[PDB]
Amino acid sequence: SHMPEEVHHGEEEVETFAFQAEIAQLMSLIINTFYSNKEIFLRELISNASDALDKIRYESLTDPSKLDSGKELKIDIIPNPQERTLTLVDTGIGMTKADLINNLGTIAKSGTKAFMEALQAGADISMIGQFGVGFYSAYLVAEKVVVITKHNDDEQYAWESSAGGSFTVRADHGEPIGRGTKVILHLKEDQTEYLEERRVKEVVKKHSQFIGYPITLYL
Repeated sequence: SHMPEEVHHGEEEVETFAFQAEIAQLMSLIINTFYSNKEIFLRELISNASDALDKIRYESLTDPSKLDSGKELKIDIIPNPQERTLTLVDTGIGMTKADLINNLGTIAKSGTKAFMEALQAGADISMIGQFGVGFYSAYLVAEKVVVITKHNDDEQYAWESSAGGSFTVRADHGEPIGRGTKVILHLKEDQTEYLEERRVKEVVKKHSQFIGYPITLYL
């Protein structure tokens, strides 16, 4: 029966951070190059998911309660030709909001300057994993990457960038993943090749056959 007036909204519902110099410098190169062997994105993203699973396994051996949110350690590949998106879900340790921002937005600067300098010495984009910046190879076939993430010491937040030199961080109000990292790739229009059931099967068998975690394809 009274009149409401929101004096203060609180925390910003979308925080626009800016990549480091080298990081945004590489993301543009990865988008612009005409690299044919661009299937490594699935090797690097899966490999990075395996690293998140090793972490949640490590800390669980001294604390089983860290698996109260998720018992199984899996890697899911979810194609979606409708929204032209290929989702990659791993039930790893995930990231905190502070960790999510920093990992993808700052510390990549180290191996990024090294990877580009290596490219000046005749290195291949295939060798991007050796630098730990293998995540950004996902822009070989994507024009937009969205990362959903949940941790056992924070809430669920979303990471979004189209390599404009900046990325946005917002509290993800949607499907609860429980724990881990959910990398939603918005594929380029000419890269729906990796959205076909058959195509995904070979890349997993050709590259990431060293993974010690079950790779399920929901196609």
